[PDB]
Amino acid sequence: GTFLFTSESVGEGHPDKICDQISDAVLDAHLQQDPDAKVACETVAKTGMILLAGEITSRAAVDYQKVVREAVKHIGYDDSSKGFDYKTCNVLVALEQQSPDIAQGVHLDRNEEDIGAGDQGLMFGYATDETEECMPLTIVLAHKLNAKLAELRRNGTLPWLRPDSKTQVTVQYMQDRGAVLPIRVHTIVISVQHDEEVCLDEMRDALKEKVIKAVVPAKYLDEDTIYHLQPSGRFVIGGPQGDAGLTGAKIIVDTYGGWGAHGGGAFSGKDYTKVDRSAAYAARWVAKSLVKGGLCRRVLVQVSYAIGVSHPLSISIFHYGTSQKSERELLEIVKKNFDLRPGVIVRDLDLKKPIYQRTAAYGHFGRDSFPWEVPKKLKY
Amino acid sequence: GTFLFTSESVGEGHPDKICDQISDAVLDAHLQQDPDAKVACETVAKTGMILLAGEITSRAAVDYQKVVREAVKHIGYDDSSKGFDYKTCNVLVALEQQSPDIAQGVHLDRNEEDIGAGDQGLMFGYATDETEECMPLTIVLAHKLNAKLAELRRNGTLPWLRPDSKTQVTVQYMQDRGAVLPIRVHTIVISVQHDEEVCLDEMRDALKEKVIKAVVPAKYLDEDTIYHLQPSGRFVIGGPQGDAGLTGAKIIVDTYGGWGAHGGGAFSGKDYTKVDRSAAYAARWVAKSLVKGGLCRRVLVQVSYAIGVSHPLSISIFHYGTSQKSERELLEIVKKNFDLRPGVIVRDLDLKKPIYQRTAAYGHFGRDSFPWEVPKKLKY
Amino acid sequence: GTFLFTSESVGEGHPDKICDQISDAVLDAHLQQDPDAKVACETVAKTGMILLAGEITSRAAVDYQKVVREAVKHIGYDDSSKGFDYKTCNVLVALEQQSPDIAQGVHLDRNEEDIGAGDQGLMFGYATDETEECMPLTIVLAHKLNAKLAELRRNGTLPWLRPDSKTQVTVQYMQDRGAVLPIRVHTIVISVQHDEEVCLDEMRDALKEKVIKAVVPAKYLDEDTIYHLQPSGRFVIGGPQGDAGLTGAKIIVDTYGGWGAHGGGAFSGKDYTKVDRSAAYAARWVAKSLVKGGLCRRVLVQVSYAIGVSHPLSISIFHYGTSQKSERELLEIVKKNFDLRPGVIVRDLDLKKPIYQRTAAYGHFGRDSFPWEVPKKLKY
Amino acid sequence: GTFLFTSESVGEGHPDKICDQISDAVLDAHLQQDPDAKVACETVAKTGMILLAGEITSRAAVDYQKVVREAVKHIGYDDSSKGFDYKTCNVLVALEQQSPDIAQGVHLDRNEEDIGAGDQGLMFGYATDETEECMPLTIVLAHKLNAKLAELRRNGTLPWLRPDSKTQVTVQYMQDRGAVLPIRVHTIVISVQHDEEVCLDEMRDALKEKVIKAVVPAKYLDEDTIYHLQPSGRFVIGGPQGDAGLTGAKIIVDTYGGWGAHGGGAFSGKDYTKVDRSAAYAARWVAKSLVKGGLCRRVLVQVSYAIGVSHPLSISIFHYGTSQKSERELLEIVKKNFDLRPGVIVRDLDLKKPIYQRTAAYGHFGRDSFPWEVPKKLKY
Ligand SMILES: Nc1ncnc2c1ncn2[C@@H]1O[C@H](CO)[C@@H](O)[C@H]1O
Ligand SMILES: Nc1ncnc2c1ncn2[C@@H]1O[C@H](CO)[C@@H](O)[C@H]1O
Ligand SMILES: Nc1ncnc2c1ncn2[C@@H]1O[C@H](CO)[C@@H](O)[C@H]1O
Ligand SMILES: Nc1ncnc2c1ncn2[C@@H]1O[C@H](CO)[C@@H](O)[C@H]1O
Ligand SMILES: [K+]
Ligand SMILES: [K+]
Ligand SMILES: [K+]
Ligand SMILES: [K+]
Ligand SMILES: [Mg+2]
Ligand SMILES: [Mg+2]
Ligand SMILES: [Mg+2]
Ligand SMILES: [Mg+2]
Ligand SMILES: [Mg+2]
Ligand SMILES: [Mg+2]
Ligand SMILES: [Mg+2]
Ligand SMILES: [Mg+2]
Repeated sequence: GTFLFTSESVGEGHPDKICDQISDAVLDAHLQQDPDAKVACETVAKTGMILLAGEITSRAAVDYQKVVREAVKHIGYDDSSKGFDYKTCNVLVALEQQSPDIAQGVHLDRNEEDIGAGDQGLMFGYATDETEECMPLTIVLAHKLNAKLAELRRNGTLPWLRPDSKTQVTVQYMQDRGAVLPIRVHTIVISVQHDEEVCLDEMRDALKEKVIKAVVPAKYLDEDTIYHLQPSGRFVIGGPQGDAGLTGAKIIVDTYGGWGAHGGGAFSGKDYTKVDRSAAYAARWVAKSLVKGGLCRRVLVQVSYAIGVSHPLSISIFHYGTSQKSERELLEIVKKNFDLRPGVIVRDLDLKKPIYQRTAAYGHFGRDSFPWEVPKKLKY
Repeated sequence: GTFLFTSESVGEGHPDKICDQISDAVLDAHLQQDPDAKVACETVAKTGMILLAGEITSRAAVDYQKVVREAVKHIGYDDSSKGFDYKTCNVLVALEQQSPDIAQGVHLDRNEEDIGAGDQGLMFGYATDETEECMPLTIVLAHKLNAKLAELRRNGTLPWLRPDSKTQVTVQYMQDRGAVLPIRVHTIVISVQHDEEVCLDEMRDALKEKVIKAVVPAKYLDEDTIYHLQPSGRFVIGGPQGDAGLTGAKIIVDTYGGWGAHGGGAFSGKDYTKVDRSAAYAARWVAKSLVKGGLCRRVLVQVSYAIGVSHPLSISIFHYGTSQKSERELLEIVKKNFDLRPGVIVRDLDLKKPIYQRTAAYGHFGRDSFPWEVPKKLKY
Repeated sequence: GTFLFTSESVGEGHPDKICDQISDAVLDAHLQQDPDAKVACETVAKTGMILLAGEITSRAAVDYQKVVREAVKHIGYDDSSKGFDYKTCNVLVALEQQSPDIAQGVHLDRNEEDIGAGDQGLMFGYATDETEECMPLTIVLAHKLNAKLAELRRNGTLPWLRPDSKTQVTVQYMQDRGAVLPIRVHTIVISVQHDEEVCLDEMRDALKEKVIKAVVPAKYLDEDTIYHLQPSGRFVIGGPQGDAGLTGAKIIVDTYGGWGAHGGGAFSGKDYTKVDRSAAYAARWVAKSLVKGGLCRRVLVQVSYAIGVSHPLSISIFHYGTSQKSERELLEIVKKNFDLRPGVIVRDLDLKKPIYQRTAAYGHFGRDSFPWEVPKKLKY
Repeated sequence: GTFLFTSESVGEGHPDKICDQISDAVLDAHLQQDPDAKVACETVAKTGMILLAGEITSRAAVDYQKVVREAVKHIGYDDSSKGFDYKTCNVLVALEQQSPDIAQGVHLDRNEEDIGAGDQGLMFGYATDETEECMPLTIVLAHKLNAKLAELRRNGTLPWLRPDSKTQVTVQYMQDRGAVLPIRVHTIVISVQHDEEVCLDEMRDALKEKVIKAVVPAKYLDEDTIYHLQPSGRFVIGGPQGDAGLTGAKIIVDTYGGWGAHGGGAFSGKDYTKVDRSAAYAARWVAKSLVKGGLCRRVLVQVSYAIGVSHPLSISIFHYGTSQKSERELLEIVKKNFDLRPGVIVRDLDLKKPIYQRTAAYGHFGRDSFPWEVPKKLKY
């Protein structure tokens, strides 16, 4: 009656995550001066290069060189010895205004509450009572392992560490009436970029004793836990030099780690009129509100939109059998309590605030009491 | 006892799909001369620009200008009036060899069968008996609507059509003992790029009569079906001019349309040593083999890997209650019948063959009897 | 006692000249809002691509997409059939602020009159009484042949013409006491981009009858004049698709066509603190003032600078024996009448005015009564 | 009876010279495998970026990443502390085949001796007996000052030096019957990039004692010589980070330092069919042959071409009055002794040999006994 499930996470210096952070740094910079900026900023990273590509219509005056370079500095890529340096990399910009055809279809001449969805699409929200963060344990652990790497790099404990890292956690679970109950960590993978001087045994020892043991509750570890620590044997070349980065290339890391579902919409570099972002945030908020309200233990919420249309086209609720209420009753509760138009979500979740760079590593969900992580008290 | 579910698809000229097709055109070109080419080719598209970024180690001599431009020609972007032209766009290349640290960790000096996974990661396979293609109806319909658009453009029936299109289908379902049974199409969205001369009513009439009616079985349509046809009102600007494209930005379109799950791994531009591609293909093959073998009606398969390690770290099977066999029994059957090392999958699925461009629109699954769509006869 | 001399010119759509015009369009846009903008804008052109590279510190808010695209529209590249289209090309920007090390060395905290030269360098000015424009006949004719091409393209007389063109004129001269006296046109070359429909004989006939005969005074043409008209035989591919363009790649076309001398400094995309521009303009002004003042018939002026130093390091005057005054006397006259500090030249020549795009085809000298073409009355 | 004249030179790490060296490295790499490669490679450099733009048709298999990066390594940009690093910069490639319209006009189906000029244009050759190298003293000194900088950097004498440098020398001359006779160095400018630790007085002292005194014969220096050493006061930011680089942006540095004349044709990145290179080299060879043959002391040679035509359109010889022979007699001698078709020059000067990178700093003329610097014995 047990099953395995695996999730992964990446660190701040993973090339895809560099792009997500830069795109959201660019978005925040616009929003700081123009709360109504229309932003759709993709970032591409390869050896020595940050390229911004996409569409921005805004009143803000933004110094892209500064914004990009400060983001890469925060990540820690500050010397050619590390494979990338904010001081001396190439920053190229291919940014145009938003298509006027889109603008006229979505928001021009509309009352804010009634703005159309910025695109079509489908979005899911998920919550699970298995952790206090209402998130899968597999992904929560994976994220914390990367955060611990960054901490130890930054505080000088493990000065051989670089910014690019990946982690993966397999948990063995049992189920109870459709809820899931973690039993033990089955397998942990950690790969992290490193300097030329440190040997593999020192790294593997440090990853076990200073990272894994510092993060994973000991009740979940036993003698049969499998560790794959620096399994490649060598990871000196890293960041964009080792592997190309794109914005929106970590959508599963950003969300639920393989649990629930995903509609395909990336978050980073988009203002609230992009329902890929605002409706996914709202959907998480719905799902979390249902669980923390005691109406279910686990729940998946789907919504979907058409470009130019303000109201969702479909809402669906799946409770995995973890409620005494029917799924149709939960749907009636959601419909009574939430207004999932983007022009209303923006007010409920304060989505014109320039806090997006903070979302762009370690997952958008399950941390920091962002507005979509504060449950709505439900009337029913 | 009914529920709604929504999936989307995009056409060949959607800017993300242009990138996926180009990346796979580049991969095929390498594989045509060097079956063992190591390829990790991302493509970025914006107004007038195709950029290739990533890592390729190969013996092939490839003319990137020709390969890229022929792919964009096939898609149909051949004049500045359409917003993009293969004859005159910019093709920029930022391609390096594969990192030697990766190469030494994964494949150098290894027997082919025992090559390590090209990366860590998690991958799901899904199959459902609701259609002959073993795919969700929502996504199958969405894909066929885009294919019909392309057909009508190409044959000159609707010469006002351009290549960039999106579709979305919401089906109303009932469930039966964990299987799903489609009842009716609830909502259809179609947005498609068009010329400056055609009016909106002509387009909406054509989308209803020549596209939707030609594709959706009439038993699924009724008087309450909701149509959102060119809901933006105007879509003259399109392709990379309207919206930036990236490779791997359509991973849900490429797979199961929101059903099942996704581990986050994009397919296009990667050779078989990238388990994001090979293991996802194998997982689909497993799932399809279970359903077509009559062991379940619906099934989700997870596998996961570590870089440099040949065997999967975890396998999990979820049958939604649609089998008399336990999930653990299905897992024992999968373990008996499949070898999910990448160096074995490559032989079973013939993944050195240059057929990848064909996968890169209209979904990787549910069509054309690709090798991963031919069920394995199971011993148990 | 005769000699041949050859000069060339290029048209507005020659890829190097596209870059010069774009760089000066960018400069003008800055100067329109911030008269003290520091601008060093290089432009690179290839198939489908305009890249801006360089350094700009300015208070202006400039829409590079608009500025670039409007410049390419003015040139006439507006359809993929012509090989380039302002509507749909890629505009990439790699622009940073001026180096603070340069800024502190040249202008920060300085009184305007005493700003240092923006760089080291040498610059020449030249004037010759052989034409009313005080320019060599060879280059004046070459420029007018390109201007006539553009006129006939624009007015629809020769609608098969495209924007990319080159011309070259060889004149046979005699000398008189160091002045030069044109006798006849020896050879004319014209190459111009064209459509796919027009045949070579129609083009060659039109180039002779509608272009050459319309431009070159008939006294200079005879039966032995050699014509090389579309000598390549085919010129359908042109503009940046046929040949890469760079700013500052037409410095001889921009100046004296091989006569006099050149110190190596390009003009386009630079504000007045760049002495490559301001001192060359001043030097032309000196040379023209000497000739129109009747102090010589032909004259070459050299000046040179060091970065951060306001006054020139060297001034030299060479009159080819065409004055009764010694060269040292002409030098004393120049020193009495001109102040060749950049912070003074800017006032004399009004070099903060946004008129630079107009300079960037058909030569910077010998036309339009620009301020450096209005002779200073000399005191001596 | 004296006059001043100024020339400049730049060092190997000047951003324009980086581009010239890279373009010629790319050319050499092609020529190493395919002696008939058609190459027209421009290079653009800015912070963190090397872009190759242009046209190459060749049978060679060239690894642009290696070729570019090895060239930047040779120059000395190997750490982010220096502002640029060959290990980690971005190398972008926008290279297409040669235009088929050009190819058919110039060389396809032609006997090699009779290939047409690769373009129209004018080119000058110059030689002067004032130095053993037959070059102006002003430019020879400027080049040697940069070479001494590189030597002292490379051998560790002045380890605070970086690769980017500029120099400028003003010589006071007298004339003798049209020959020029250097008397003294009037002014020297040196600007060189440096580390953050060295103070200005140490630099200025070293530039005087270790560079200028090591290079300039003491007979040319006196107490009135003016020195402008690090005149900006600070030059820590340098290379492509301080200033954009382009190929062909140092054409006066590459040739005669302001003496003689220039037709506008850049050398680097072009195979011999580009007469900008081959005919300029031949013209230098003619001029040097005239002087070393004792037919004049100083001489300027002009030639010019039309695209597709093998023979020059015009030849002109100007001896400044430094011969007893008339200019027309020298012209008859040149015509008797030289064949200035590009398909013949290639044989005389061995221009398919991959030695071009060596030409791309410190001037193309006056050094190393390149074939165009070995005088032809003249028959007359
Ligand atoms: N040598 C290596 N060993 C393990 N992981 C690596 C290595 N190089 C890169 N990676 C990580 O895996 C991803 C894909 O190659 C990169 O973004 C990086 O985070
Ligand atoms: N004006 C429009 N109306 C509807 N869809 C559009 C429009 N412009 C672009 N799109 C589609 O939506 C996506 C996101 O803007 C694009 O890739 C494109 O396919
Ligand atoms: N086929 C051709 N015939 C003549 N001139 C050309 C041709 N193609 C390009 N050119 C011109 O010559 C230059 C160098 O190839 C280009 O900028 C262009 O102006
Ligand atoms: N701070 C400086 N001082 C002097 N010369 C410089 C400085 N920065 C750059 N340069 C040189 O002058 C050129 C133009 O700015 C550059 O290529 C570089 O060689
Ligand atoms: K990648
Ligand atoms: K996008
Ligand atoms: K060129
Ligand atoms: K520059
Ligand atoms: Mg990735
Ligand atoms: Mg989407
Ligand atoms: Mg997209
Ligand atoms: Mg992955
Ligand atoms: Mg040119
Ligand atoms: Mg200069
Ligand atoms: Mg320069
Ligand atoms: Mg030329």
